[PDB]
Amino acid sequence: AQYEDGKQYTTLEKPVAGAPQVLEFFSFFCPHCYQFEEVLHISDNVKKKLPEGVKMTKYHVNFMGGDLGKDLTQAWAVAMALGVEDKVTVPLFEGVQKTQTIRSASDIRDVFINAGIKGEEYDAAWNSFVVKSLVAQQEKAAADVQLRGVPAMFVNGKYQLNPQGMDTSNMDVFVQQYADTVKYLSEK
Repeated sequence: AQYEDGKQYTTLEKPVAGAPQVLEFFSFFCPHCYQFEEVLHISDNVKKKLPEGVKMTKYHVNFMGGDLGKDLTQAWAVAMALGVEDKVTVPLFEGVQKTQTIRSASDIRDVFINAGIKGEEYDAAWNSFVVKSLVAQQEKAAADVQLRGVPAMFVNGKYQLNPQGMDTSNMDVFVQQYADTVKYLSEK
């Protein structure tokens, strides 16, 4: 057919109950993730094509970058709790991968400050139980799908995007194939 299991997507032999409708995993250490976000704008083009009523979720992962990797998962929980994802995503990606000026939890914090989040507000969030549970949620979602690489996207805890079964000659075409595939899977 046009969309084939094993080609543009795979099916989880072990489906995950109660999963978010569209769930994306990434790491700020992840070079393809930088491309996805900063160059391809995958998350955004997927949104543009999703049906009525389907929300997207994006989680950070621990398994890249060691200690700073875990700090970034906690900062992303802070970003989600404060709703400032669209203000820190670019400076966090460039800080880790472009300028390489993020080397510590303090440097991560600087990005939020520079983005206009008050220190007292950032510190309160960082240390909060609501952020701890949001860290736990990110960790659980990754564990539920046995996640060992990013970027990754899952639809309804049943399907996993398979971008390798796509052409990259033209960047624009790949992004839309990716987005169209997510829409197809959502409507399944």
